[PDB]
Amino acid sequence: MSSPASWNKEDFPWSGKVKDVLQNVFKLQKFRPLQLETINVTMSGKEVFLVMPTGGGKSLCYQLPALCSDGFTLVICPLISLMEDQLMVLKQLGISATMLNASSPKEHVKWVHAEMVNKNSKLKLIYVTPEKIAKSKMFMSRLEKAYEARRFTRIAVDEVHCCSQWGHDFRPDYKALGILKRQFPNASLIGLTATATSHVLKDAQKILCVEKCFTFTASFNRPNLYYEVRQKPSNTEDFIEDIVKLINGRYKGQSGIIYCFSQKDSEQVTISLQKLGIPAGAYHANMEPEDKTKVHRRWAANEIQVVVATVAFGMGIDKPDVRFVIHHSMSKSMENYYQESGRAGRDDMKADCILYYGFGDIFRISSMVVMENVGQQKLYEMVSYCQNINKCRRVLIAQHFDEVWSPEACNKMCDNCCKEISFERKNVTAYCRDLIKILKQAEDLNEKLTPLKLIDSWMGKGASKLRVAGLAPPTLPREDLEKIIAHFLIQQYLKEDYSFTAYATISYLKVGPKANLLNNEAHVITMRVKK
Amino acid sequence: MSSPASWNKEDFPWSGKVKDVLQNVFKLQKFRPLQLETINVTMSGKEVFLVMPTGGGKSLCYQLPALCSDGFTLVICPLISLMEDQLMVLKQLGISATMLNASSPKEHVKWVHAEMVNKNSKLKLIYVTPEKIAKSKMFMSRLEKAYEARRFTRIAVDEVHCCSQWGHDFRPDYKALGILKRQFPNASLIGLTATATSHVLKDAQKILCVEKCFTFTASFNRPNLYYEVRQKPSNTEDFIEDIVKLINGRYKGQSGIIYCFSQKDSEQVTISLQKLGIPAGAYHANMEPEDKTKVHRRWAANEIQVVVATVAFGMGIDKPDVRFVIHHSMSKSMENYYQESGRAGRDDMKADCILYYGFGDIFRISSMVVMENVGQQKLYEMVSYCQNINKCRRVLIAQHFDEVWSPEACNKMCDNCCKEISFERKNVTAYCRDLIKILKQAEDLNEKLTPLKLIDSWMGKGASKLRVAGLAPPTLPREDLEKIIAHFLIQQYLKEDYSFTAYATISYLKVGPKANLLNNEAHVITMRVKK
DNA sequence: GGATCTCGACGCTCTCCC
DNA sequence: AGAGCGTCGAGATCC
Ligand SMILES: Nc1ncnc2c1ncn2[C@@H]1O[C@H](COP(=O)(O)OP(=O)(O)O)[C@@H](O)[C@H]1O
Ligand SMILES: Nc1ncnc2c1ncn2[C@@H]1O[C@H](COP(=O)(O)OP(=O)(O)O)[C@@H](O)[C@H]1O
Ligand SMILES: [K+]
Ligand SMILES: [K+]
Ligand SMILES: [K+]
Ligand SMILES: [K+]
Ligand SMILES: [K+]
Ligand SMILES: [K+]
Ligand SMILES: [K+]
Ligand SMILES: [Mg+2]
Ligand SMILES: [Mg+2]
Ligand SMILES: [Zn+2]
Ligand SMILES: [Zn+2]
Repeated sequence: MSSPASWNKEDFPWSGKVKDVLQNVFKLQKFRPLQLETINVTMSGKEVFLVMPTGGGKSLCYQLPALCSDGFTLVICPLISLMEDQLMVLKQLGISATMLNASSPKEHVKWVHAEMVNKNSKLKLIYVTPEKIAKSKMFMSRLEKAYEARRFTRIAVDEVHCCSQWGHDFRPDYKALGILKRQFPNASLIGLTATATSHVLKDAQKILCVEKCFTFTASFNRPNLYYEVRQKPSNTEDFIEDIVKLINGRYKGQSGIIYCFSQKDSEQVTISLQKLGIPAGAYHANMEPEDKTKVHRRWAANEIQVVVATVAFGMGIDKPDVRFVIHHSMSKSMENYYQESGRAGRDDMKADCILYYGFGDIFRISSMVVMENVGQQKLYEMVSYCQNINKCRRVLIAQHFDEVWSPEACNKMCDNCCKEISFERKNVTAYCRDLIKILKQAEDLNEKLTPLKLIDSWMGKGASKLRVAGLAPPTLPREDLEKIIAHFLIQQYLKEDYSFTAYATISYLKVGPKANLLNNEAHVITMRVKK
Repeated sequence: MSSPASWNKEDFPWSGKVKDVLQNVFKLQKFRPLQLETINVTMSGKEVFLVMPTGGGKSLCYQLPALCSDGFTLVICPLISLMEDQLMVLKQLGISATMLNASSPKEHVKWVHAEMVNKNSKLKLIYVTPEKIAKSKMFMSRLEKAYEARRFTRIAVDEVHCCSQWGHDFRPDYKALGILKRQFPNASLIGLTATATSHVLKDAQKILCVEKCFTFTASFNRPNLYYEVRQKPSNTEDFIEDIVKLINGRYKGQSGIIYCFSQKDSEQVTISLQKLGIPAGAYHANMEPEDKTKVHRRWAANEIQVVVATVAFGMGIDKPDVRFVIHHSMSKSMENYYQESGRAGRDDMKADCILYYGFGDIFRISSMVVMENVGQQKLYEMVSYCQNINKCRRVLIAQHFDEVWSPEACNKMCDNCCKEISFERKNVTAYCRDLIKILKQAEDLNEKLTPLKLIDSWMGKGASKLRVAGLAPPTLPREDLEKIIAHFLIQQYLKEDYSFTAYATISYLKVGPKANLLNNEAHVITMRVKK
């Protein structure tokens, strides 16, 4: 909500030191957007909140000032693997930093305690969990004693959106960080986040007891990324063959990421690509630091070409020259797909974001997110993105980023913008009636229909007992019928029915709520068909 | 082959009449190469043999002299279809000509007989079968009467290669044709042919008793023709879709020819092209004269865009502005492909020769040509042409016309010459060992394998009984495997085994004779692939 | 008559998250 | 336990 352009100077007393720590210590060349302004706000002793996408370079905005200020910097991070992620790079660069989780032994805990009060303990960044602030009586004590000794000067809050309710990813410990700025007022506070709306940001400002605060948000639009949606072949081996052909065609030798829904799927793709001559490796977030360094250094040294990652996992893979991100299966939500695909083309040059749309993936993910009360809705948003053939994909993604998406032209940088066929709207009402006929007949016979059984009964296949008498199967291929059934699902003419078995959660199809709209013979249902 | 440059007039006693008949009677502008010289040797009262490709314009070389001399010219034609074709061309032009076969009615025979001795008879060309000469005494008597009356002066023997028992199909009746030059020595004889085969050319000089005569042959190389080979999709509808796409992309509005292997194939192809918006028309040599005129007037007036014909013996389509000849299936032989594709670009301008190579076409045609003792070898030459991706197609075709093909540079007039692909010899011996393992096991389980069954067992598909225990299916697509199997068949590492059923001939695959060449470890089977 | 493609019925496999 | 997949037998179509 603030204008960072006024802070994009280098004439501050600290700008020389900042530039060198960036070039000779951090081994970087020039600042990414909003980094210099955020750093300049922090070095001036003011609080600042930075909203910036994952993989953008948010961490530097507090790591570099910690090396330009005196003493140490406290970093509130909620999860331990994420900490170790930062710590690896931190003292791989030669920056003495440390960690405090619940499970650290007494040796290290007392060493850290003595180092906070030490005068040239070379330590510059202490990462701690919010429980260490909320539920540790005297961690606060020597925090205050280091403050009085001018050693405690900066606070960095990761995932600041976790402070506010009417928000998601709420960690309750985040209430108690309001003590920090209350007890440490001269210490400058910086909060960083990638998923935050201003309505939540202001609540977090109130919660942290930071009223006057700058708010910089980055342009989430990445014009160098090309968004594309491709059909997912039902055969897994044909799918891997198509992936290998695409990689060898467009991205021969270029580094890339392949996102899979499951860990089994990612291991699966790693070995399959390896057998077909594409050097690949797997990466896991709940990983040992060392094998993280292993997969990372094999990727950087181009020893392997493609990194196979899991959806809610990646969280630390960071390569500037990622030329393509292939989604082996669609993501749980549109925001998740944005943050996942966006890790590509961090060098601001052209990169491709390919997504493979599979009919069965819809119901796998739907069956997986049943416990999330909004999982199905966000998944249907993703499915509607995959089904859309006319709108520019950048606009579709922008629909979920109203506050952080600059209204910029796509410049023919997505498959729909380049697709030079205009479309026409087919009346699909007959197909909906036929599907409802099938579903009601299966309901009468006490039979539950999986999407596959519904499709087969529609095509005159599957169990003869489940077929409606005299229903002529449509003249369209399986894929088109799948898109039609998906469309009916989104418009809620059909609805999902989850059944919980001892082994897994199965998703059947049932007549939807809006189906009664068909009682109107004048009711028309329209779809947009390729030419 | 004689030197025709000395016969390149314009100063002969008949050159005025020749030019007048060419421009005012035949409505032509300029002589095609070797037309002038041949007509001149004929008008000087000498015998001549003309070798010119199908569609070159050979008929004029005997039609024009008959219109400059007095009386009529006898034309020996083996088949009735070519007779009706020439009768069309002559009757439209207002040139009175007639034909007399065994199946001609009584009064028509009487009419021709009375017309021969008639002095004021407007008849200029009498087409007859060699049986009319061999097995008709009354016809020979009328020929004698006309010869002595100075009305019969010229003899034209079409498809003269039929005299020889070495050329393409030999007619026994043609053996008797040697009586003509024996009974009418002052009558000038011209023999026409498209298959040069100079052994055959010395023959039927022997048979016709014309051994001392001029023999002109044309340059078979057509530099304006671009030779290309494309892949035939296994699905027939994708096949027709590709044909429509090619025509609408490259050849909007241009006249074209589509050669099909089977009659029903050509019919189907017309109907499917019409359904897709390409005005098409079918043509068969054994057609009524009226509908042949129908199809030709629809083609000339651009009322139909493409003409689909089956590869029979007797395709007189003969249109000057044929911009593309697409072979829906490969041809039985290389010479056949040349003669068929050569109908393109008769105006000496650029024209395309598209060839659709299908794996199953090999075995249709091999099953069809089992009685021709050399049919399989020539079909394999065709297959070797289709498989070749490096050598210039012009050189490959010219290898079969060594005496009549001038060694001229292609100048990027074929698909392989224009592509700038570097090539690499891949070792494929392991694939041959695997295939031989499969076929040998199928012999062990005492079963015969069709090409489809062998390729399926190679890919781990089809009947489990026919699968090799430990054979891993190759990582290449099915079509690449079709390419490998075709290469092994051509090189005789595999062989065909025909089985005769009550309604068709099946083609199975068995271990080939050269397979034993693998006893040596140093034996390598290389295949040239893109790099 | 045999290959080739469908249908259908029976046995078998597997059970998708971070 | 249920859904889905692979495999084989029986029927239909074609030459
Ligand atoms: N100014 C910059 N120039 C070049 N690379 C940068 C810059 N800032 C950050 N990076 C790189 O981006 C990668 C990911 O940044 P990170 O700090 O993880 O951002 P976030 O915390 O938003 O995920 C890091 O490996 C870092 O080396
Ligand atoms: N000199 C020429 N100029 C223009 N067209 C010609 C010439 N000679 C022949 N043609 C045309 O070529 C077509 C086919 O020739 P044709 O006599 O059938 O040769 P062939 O007997 O070798 O098939 C004829 O329709 C004719 O009109
Ligand atoms: K300022
Ligand atoms: K692209
Ligand atoms: K061309
Ligand atoms: K040549
Ligand atoms: K095949
Ligand atoms: K066959
Ligand atoms: K079926
Ligand atoms: Mg981040
Ligand atoms: Mg001819
Ligand atoms: Zn766009
Ligand atoms: Zn060439």
